[PDB]
Amino acid sequence: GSSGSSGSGYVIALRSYITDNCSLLSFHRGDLIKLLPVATLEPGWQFGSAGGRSGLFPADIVQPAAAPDFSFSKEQRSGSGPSSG
Repeated sequence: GSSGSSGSGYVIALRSYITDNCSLLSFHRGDLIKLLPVATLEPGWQFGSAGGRSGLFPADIVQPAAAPDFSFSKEQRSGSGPSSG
């Protein structure tokens, strides 16, 4: 039963994670890591791309960030104006 009609997933690197392997991912502080579609992952490990290379980076050095894309949507209504505190 799917509920989340829309789907998003963009995280930014908080610190530089230099790696000397292929399996892992190498990126610097700020390099946004696009969350790629994966079947199953581990409790703490993440899977995505940071431009051209793909690897597994820790979810303890990255933070979530709004998506660079914007999907049109109804114009929410502004605060009517509550009288009673």
